[PDB]
Amino acid sequence: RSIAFSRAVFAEFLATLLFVFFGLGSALNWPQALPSVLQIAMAFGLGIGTLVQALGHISGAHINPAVTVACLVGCHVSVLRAAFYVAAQLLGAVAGAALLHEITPADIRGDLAVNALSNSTTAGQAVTVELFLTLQLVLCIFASTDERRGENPGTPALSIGFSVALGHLLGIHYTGCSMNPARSLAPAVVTGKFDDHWVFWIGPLVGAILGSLLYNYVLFPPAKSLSERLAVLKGLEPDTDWEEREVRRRQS
Amino acid sequence: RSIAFSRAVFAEFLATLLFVFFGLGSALNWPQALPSVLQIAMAFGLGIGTLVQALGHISGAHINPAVTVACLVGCHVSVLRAAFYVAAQLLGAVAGAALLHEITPADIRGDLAVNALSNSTTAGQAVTVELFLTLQLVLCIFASTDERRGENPGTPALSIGFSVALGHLLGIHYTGCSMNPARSLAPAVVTGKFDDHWVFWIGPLVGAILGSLLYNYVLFPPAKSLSERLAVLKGLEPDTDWEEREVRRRQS
Amino acid sequence: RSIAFSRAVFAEFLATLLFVFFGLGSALNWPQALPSVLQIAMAFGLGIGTLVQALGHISGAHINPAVTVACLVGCHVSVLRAAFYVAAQLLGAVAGAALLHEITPADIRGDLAVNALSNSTTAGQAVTVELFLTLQLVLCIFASTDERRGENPGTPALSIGFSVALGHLLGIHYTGCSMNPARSLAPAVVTGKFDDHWVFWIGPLVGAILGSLLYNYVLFPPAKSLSERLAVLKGLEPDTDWEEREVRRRQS
Amino acid sequence: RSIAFSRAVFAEFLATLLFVFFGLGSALNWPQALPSVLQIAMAFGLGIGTLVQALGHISGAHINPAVTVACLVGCHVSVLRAAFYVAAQLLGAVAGAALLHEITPADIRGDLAVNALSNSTTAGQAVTVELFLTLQLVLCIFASTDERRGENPGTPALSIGFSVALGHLLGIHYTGCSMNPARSLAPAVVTGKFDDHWVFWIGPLVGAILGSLLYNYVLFPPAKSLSERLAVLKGLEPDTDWEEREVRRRQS
Amino acid sequence: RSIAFSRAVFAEFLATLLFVFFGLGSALNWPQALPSVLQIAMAFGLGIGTLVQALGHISGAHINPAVTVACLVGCHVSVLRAAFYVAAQLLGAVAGAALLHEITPADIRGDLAVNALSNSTTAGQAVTVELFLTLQLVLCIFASTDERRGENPGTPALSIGFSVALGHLLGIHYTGCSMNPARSLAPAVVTGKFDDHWVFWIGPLVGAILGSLLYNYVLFPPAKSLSERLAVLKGLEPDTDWEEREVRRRQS
Repeated sequence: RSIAFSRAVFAEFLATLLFVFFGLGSALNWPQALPSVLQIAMAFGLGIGTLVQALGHISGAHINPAVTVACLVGCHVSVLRAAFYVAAQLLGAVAGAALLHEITPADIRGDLAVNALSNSTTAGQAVTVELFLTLQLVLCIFASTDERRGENPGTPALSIGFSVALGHLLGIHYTGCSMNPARSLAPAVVTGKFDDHWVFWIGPLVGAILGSLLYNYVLFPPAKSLSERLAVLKGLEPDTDWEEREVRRRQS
Repeated sequence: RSIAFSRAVFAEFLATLLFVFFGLGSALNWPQALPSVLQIAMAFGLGIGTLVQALGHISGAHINPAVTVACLVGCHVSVLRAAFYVAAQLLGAVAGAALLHEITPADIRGDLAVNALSNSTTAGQAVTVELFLTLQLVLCIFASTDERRGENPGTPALSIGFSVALGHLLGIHYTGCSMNPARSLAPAVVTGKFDDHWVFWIGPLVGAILGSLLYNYVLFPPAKSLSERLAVLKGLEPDTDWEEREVRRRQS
Repeated sequence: RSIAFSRAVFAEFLATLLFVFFGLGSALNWPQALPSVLQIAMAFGLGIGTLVQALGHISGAHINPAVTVACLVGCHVSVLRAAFYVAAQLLGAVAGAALLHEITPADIRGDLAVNALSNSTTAGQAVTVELFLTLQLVLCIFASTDERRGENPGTPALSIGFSVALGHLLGIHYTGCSMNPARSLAPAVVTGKFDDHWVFWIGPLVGAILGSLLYNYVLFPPAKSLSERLAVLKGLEPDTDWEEREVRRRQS
Repeated sequence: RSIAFSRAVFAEFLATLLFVFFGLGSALNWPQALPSVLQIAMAFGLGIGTLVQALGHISGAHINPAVTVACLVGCHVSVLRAAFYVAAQLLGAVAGAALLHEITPADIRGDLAVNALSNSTTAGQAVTVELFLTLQLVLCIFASTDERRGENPGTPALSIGFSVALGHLLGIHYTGCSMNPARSLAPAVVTGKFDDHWVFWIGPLVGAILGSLLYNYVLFPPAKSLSERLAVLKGLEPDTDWEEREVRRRQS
Repeated sequence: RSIAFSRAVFAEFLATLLFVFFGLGSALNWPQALPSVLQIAMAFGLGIGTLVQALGHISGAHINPAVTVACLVGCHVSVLRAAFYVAAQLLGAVAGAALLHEITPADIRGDLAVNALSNSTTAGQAVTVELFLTLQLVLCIFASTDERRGENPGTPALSIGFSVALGHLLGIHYTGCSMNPARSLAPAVVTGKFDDHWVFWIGPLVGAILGSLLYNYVLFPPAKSLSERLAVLKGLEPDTDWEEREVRRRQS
C-alpha cells in the first residue's frame, strides 16, 4: 500500500457530502412547499444517480454501507478497504448535512428530514422494511456491478439511484427510508433524534447481507466470482469485456 | 432436474415479496400526504426496474403472468416453468402482505390498496383498457427482451418499468392498473373484498396474448422465430452472437 | 412494390391508437384528480417512449408527421411512404381516441383533452410556439436517427418521447401542445372544437421543416447523408455499425 | 476560418432560443395550476436532454457557461470559441424571450420567472448552494462527456439533464436553480428587477471550476489528460479508438 | 484463505441468539407461575448442551464471550475469530432480544429474565458468584473436550446440560443466571437496565480466564497443550491430519 486507493476516498467523500446536502434539503418539512414524498425520494435517488455516474468509474459507487457490507459477505470488497469506505461515506454524509444545516435557515430545519417511525409503526416492522428496502438495492448494485454483464454496462448510476429511490418511497413513511444509514445519520447528528434506532442497523444490514448472499452464493455459478470479480470491478477501466476477447481471438 | 434454476426461484420468491411489500405501502391513503396517481405509478415502475434489474442472470423478470402467457403464446417459453414460477410469485406476494399485516398496525390497515373499478366504469371498460395498458407493455417487453436489437440494447428494465407506469397513469382511473394480478391479489387475500373479480383476469391475458402474437406473429418473426428465441433466452449469456462469428472468421 | 412495407404501417397504426388512448385519457379534465400538467406531458411522452422502443425497430418511430415531413424536406423519407405514413398516424390516432371516447365515461369527456388556446394567447404566438416545440423534437429525432451514431444507439425511444413531453409541458398552456397534430386532431374529431386551428398546421410544419433543414443541409457535412441515410434507417437491423467495419477489416 | 462550425452556432443559436422559450413559460405562476418545484425542474432537465441530444454532431451542448469554464479550466476547451458561443446563447435567450414578450399577452407577463433569493436566505447561501448544484453536475458532465468510459457509454444527455433537475429540486428554494445564468438573464432583460445580481455569477463558476478541477486534476488525469481530451472531443466521431486498433492489429 | 471459517463465525450469532432466546424465556417472572428454578435450570442447561453438541463441530460453540476469552487465554483460539464470535454473540444476543421483545406482549415482558438481583444481596457477592458459576462449566467443557481423554467420551453434551442446569438451579433465585455476558447484555440491552452492567462483563471475563491457566499451565504435563489441540479443533471431519501420521508411525 498505497497509490491511487486514496483519491477514490475523496470521490466517495465528495459524492455523499453532496447527496446528503441535496437530499435532506430536498427532504425537510418546508412549510411553503412541503416536499412531496416522491420529490424527496427522487432527490436522493438522483443524488445517487449523479454520484454513481460521476464518481461511478472510480468507485462502483456503493454510496451505501449495506451495499459494501453486502459486497463483503460475498467478498466483492476487502475488510480494510471496507472500513476506510465506511468512514468516507459517514463523515462525508455528516459534512454535507452540516453544510446543509448551516446553509439552511432556522425555520425549516425543525425535523431536519429525520428518519423517524411515522404513524405508530413498530421497529420490527420497520427493520423488516428497511431490510428488504436495501436488499433490493444491494441486489440492483450486484446486478449492475456483475462483470459478466459488460455489453449492457449501464446503468449502475440510474439503476442503483432508483433502487435507492425505490426504497425511499417506502421507508419514508415507516422510517423516512434509510436503506443507507447515512441518509438517516447525518441530520440526526446535526439535531439529535435517537428514537427506535437499531431498526436501521439490522434491517438494512440483514437485507444487504441477504442481497449479497443471494447474489454471491445462491445466485453464484460460474459467474459472481470472488477473486476475478474484485480484480475487474476494482480494476475499473479500461476493463473487460476486452482482454478476454483479444487474447482469445489471438488464441482462437 | 435440477441445476441453478432454484436460485432463480429464490431470486424470484425474493423478488415478488419485495415488489409487493414496497408497493402496496406506497399506494395507501395516508391522510397527511395522499399519494397522487403518478407517485404510485412511479413506485411500482421503479420497483419493476429494480427487481427486473436485480435477479436477471438467474430469473429473467417478466414480473407479469400475462407477459408469460405472451412469451408463452409467442413461444418465448414452455409449459412447466410457468406453473412453478406463478406459484413462487403468488406466495411471495402473500408473504410480503402477511409480513405486512404483521408489519402494519391495526388502525390504518383497512382497504389495503385493493384493485377496484373507479369513476363509474363497467367491468368491460376496465378489462378493455388493461388489454392495451398491458399490450403497449408486452410489446415494450418483447421489443426490449429482443435479442435481435443489440445495436440499440437499451433499455429493458426501465422501458418495461415505465411502460408499466405508462399503463398506470391512465389505468389507475379505469382499473387502478393491475396489468398483473398479484398486485391486486395479495391485499385482497388479507382483507376479503371480492366483487367482479374476473375482470382483472381477462384483459391482461387479451392484451398480452395480443402483444406477443402481434409482436411474435402479426409482426412475424420479427426476426425472433419461436424456438430460436427460446435458445437465445436459454443461453443466458455468454453464447452465440452475430459479431462474434464475424470477428472470428475474419481472423480465420 | 411491395413486401413487408405494409406491416410497418400496422406498427405505426397500433402505436398511435395506443398513444392517443393513453395520452388523452391521461389528459382529460377529470374532476376527482385533475391530471397535473406534467402527468399529462409524461403520459404522452411515455406513450411515445413505449411506441418508439417497441415499434422502434420497424419504424424509426416518427410518431409525428412534422417529424416525417421533416424527414422529407431533408430526404430521410420518400414522398409515397410519406403519405401512407401520414394516413396511418391519423386514422390510428382517431381510432385510439374513439376507443377512448367509448371506453371513457360521459362526465370527464367534457373538453376531452382538447388542444385549445388557453388564457388569451393569440395564434401567432401559439404557432410560433408549436413550431419550436416540434422543431426541437424533429431535431431530437434527427439526432437519434442519425446513422453516423450507432455506438451510442439509444435512445430514440426515450429521447424522442421526452422531446415530445418537453414540447408538451409548454404547448399544454398555449395550445395543449400538439407538436404532433394527431394528439390535437383525434379528441377534436370526437367532440368537435376548431377555434384558432391552423396554428398547429404551420408552426409545427415550420418547426419541423426547420429542424430537418437545420439538420440536413445546415448541419449536414459528410454525415446526414441522403441516399445512404435512408438505405440504413429504412434498412433497419441487423444494420450498421457493422458491414462497414467487417468489409473494412477484411480490406484493411 | 471557417468550416462547418457555423452550423453549430446556428445549431446553438437555435438551441438556447428554444430552451428558454419553452422553459420560462413552463415555470410561470399560472393561477389554475401553479407549477410545482418538481414540474419546473422537469421542464428544464428535459429541455437539456433534448437540446443536448439534438445538435451534438455539430455543437456539443454544454448548455452552461460554468461548464465551459469547467471544461476550460479543465483544459477541455480553448479561449476564442468560448466568447463567440456565449454571445450566441445570450442572444438566443433574449430572442426567445422577446419573441415571448411578443408571444405573451399583457395581463400575465409580470415577474417573468426571474431568478430571485427565496425563503429568507442570504446571497452567500444561494451562491454556496449553486456551487454544489453545479458541481455534482459538472462532475456528471465531465464523467458523461468522458471519452474514456465507452464500456458504460451511457448516459450523457439525460445524466446532465437530471443532474440539472437534481440541482433544481434543492436549488429552487435556495436559488430557483440557475446553475446557468441565461435562464435568469432573458426574463430579467425584459422586465427590469436587478438586486444582488452577482450572486448568480459566482457560485456556478466556483462549483464548475471546482468540479472540473476536481474532475480534471484533483481526480487527475482522470485518464483524460488535458490536450488528449481536446483531441478526442475535436474528432467528433469517427476517429481513433482503443478496440479499433485492437481488432486492426489482430488481423495484421 | 479463506475456506471454512466464515459460516463457522455466522453460526455463533445464530447460537447465542438461541441460548438467550430460550434462556430469558425460561427465567421470567410470569405472574401466574414463577419459574421454579429447576425448570429454568434444565431449560438453560439442557439448552446449552444441545447448542454445544449441535454447534460443536463448527465453532466450538463458546455461546459465551467468557468461554471464548477462556478459549483465548488458554491459547485455544486465534484473536480474530474471537472478536468476530463475540461481536456475533453480542449482536446475535440483541438480535434475539429484538425477536424476543417482539415475541412477547406488553403485560408479562416485565422482568424479562433480566439477570437481576432478586431477594436482597450486594453486587460484589453476586460477581464473586458469577465467576465460579461460569468456571465450573469452563472446566467441565475442558474436561469433556480433551483430545487426550478417550475412554469416557459420552456425554459431554449432557453432563454439560446437567452442569448448566445445576448452575441455574442456584442462579435463578439470586439472578436468573447469565454465565454468558451476551445472555445478560441482550435483555439489559432491550429493556434498558444497565444496572450493574460490568458485573456480567467482568465476572464472566474473569472466571473464564482462570480455568484457562490451570488446565493449560499449572496442571500442564505431557498433555494439555497449545498446539495439538488447536490443530485438532481447526481441522474437523475431514481435513484432520495428525491422527493418520500417528497410526502410520505406530503400525511400523
